[PDB]
Amino acid sequence: YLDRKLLTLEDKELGSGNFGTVKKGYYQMKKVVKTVAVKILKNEANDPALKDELLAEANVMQQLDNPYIVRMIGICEAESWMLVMEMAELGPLNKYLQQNRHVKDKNIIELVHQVSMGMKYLEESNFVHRDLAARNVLLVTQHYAKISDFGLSKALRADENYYKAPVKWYAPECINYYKFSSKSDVWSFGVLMWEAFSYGQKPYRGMKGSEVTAMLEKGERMGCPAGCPREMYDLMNLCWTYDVENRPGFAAVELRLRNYYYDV
Amino acid sequence: LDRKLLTLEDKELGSGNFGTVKKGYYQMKKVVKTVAVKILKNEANDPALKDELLAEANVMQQLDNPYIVRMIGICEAESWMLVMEMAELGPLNKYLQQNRHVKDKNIIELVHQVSMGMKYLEESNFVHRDLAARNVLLVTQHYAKISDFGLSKALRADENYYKAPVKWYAPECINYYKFSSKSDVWSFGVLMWEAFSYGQKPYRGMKGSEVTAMLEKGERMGCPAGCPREMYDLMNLCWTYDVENRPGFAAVELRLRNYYYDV
Ligand SMILES: Cc1nn(-c2ccnc(Nc3ccc4c(c3)c(C(=O)C3CC3)cn4C)n2)cc1CN1C[C@H](O)CO1
Ligand SMILES: Cc1nn(-c2ccnc(Nc3ccc4c(c3)c(C(=O)C3CC3)cn4C)n2)cc1CN1C[C@H](O)CO1
Repeated sequence: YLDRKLLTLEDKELGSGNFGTVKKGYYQMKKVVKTVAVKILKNEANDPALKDELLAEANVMQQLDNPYIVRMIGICEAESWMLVMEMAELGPLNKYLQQNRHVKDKNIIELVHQVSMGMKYLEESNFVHRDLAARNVLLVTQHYAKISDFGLSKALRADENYYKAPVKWYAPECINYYKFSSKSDVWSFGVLMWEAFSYGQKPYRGMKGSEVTAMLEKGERMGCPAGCPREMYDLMNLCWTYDVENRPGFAAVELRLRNYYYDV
Repeated sequence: LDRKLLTLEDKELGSGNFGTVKKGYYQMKKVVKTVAVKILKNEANDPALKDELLAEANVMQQLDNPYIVRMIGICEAESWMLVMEMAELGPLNKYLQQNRHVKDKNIIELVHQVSMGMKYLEESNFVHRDLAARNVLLVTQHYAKISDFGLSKALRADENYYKAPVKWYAPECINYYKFSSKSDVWSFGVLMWEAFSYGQKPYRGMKGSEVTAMLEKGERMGCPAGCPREMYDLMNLCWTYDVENRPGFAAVELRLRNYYYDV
């Protein structure tokens, strides 16, 4: 638990969500101060669902150590509950690409490849993310991506490869059977890839959840983004494999991205 | 079709005498559509395989029914390819082999859908000539479709049979090379037997000549374990020796609909 006295928050929020606010801050550490991004729960965290989510979020991040995952500094209880993370200065991947249409496809391949390495680590750690979307990828630089937002994440039971409980990111077995696996994160990764090469457009634009579900059950898939490398669109369709057992894991996905970046 | 708009997955879904079946993705008007692609072996050097694929496609282009696999098109590239709408779960026999939990009511539903596809083919005056469980494809566990029209024939206006897989063939096919919708009904009975046997092969361990003599003696395959009695009775009606006395698919479809409604 962090000392609210060692934390300075900037008044102007970086943004907001259903949960409350994200603020920039500075946290005094040993000798230097470190720039932090602070997730702050709305209305003094009166909502127990928000309090539960933040505590589970922190519990998961405390266990993870990987260069492509956002590091948690700690949690602070004062005026509201706050989650203190190492600042990734450029912010969410989708908003950044929306405002930077000049980013090259080779650049995008690099960033989604780093996501796949973060997710390979999570997969080998037997955690499922369950909210893998472009909005939950944070940019340290234009060439350094990190995964954040573990509010929905779960550590898997040692005897099963799925957890049994954002529909546009969810695989069929999540919608049909409430079963979340690393393979279901791979499906979401495909949508995240589609968002990245669409410079941050929303997937399945203008469709209701039930309409997305029927489209996928018919065997249809989102089309290829303008200017998207063909091999990357082929990889998205492999991520959108209907059958869980046939869909690739993150080991295979990471290797495919590594090989294709080498080719570019 | 434009080979540039088709992506094929390396790992085949399976193979046969003709070559391979691969999963693919075809760019449509706006979305991409998941396809199953029949690919001829050895750059389609075999003329019999090339002729079978073009006949297959000529038949499929004419058919429009929810219980028949839809053809997207043909692609002439590294080999000749037949591009179809993907039926995700694959052939009926292999599925039931790996899913013994499937319930009899469920199997009744699946063979009834085949009988509706075949009633459409019958009223269309096409003979399938290869109606077996392996040629039924599952879209879901509750939605079956007929495929594999490589042997199918459009009937002449003046006759109800074509004159040219023995274990699926009616006596008049073996004895007289005569193929009618009634001979498809005989095959459907074998297909029903396969389905309620969870994908076991019919006449296990017998040569074709031995199958033929068995049927000419009036013997038939026995009832599969746990098969509903009315369904085994319907199989025996499908195996009516006399082609004129054997039911058509109108009557067969009706029997299956009325028996399904009884549960
Ligand atoms: C759990 C979490 N960690 N985390 C984070 C971690 C490390 N560094 C940064 N840096 C940073 C820099 C500039 C930023 C933003 C963030 C930002 C927002 O976050 C807006 C969306 C609320 C808007 N701008 C301009 N952020 C943000 C969240 C929560 N969010 C993420 C999802 O998009 C929705 O809830
Ligand atoms: C003409 C034709 N159409 N067609 C088709 C059409 C639409 N959708 C699908 N989906 C699908 C999904 C999973 C599948 C398979 C197929 C599969 C095979 O086909 C194996 C048998 C070769 C193995 N797996 C796992 N297939 C398949 C064939 C040819 N075959 C069928 C007969 O069994 C013998 O030749």
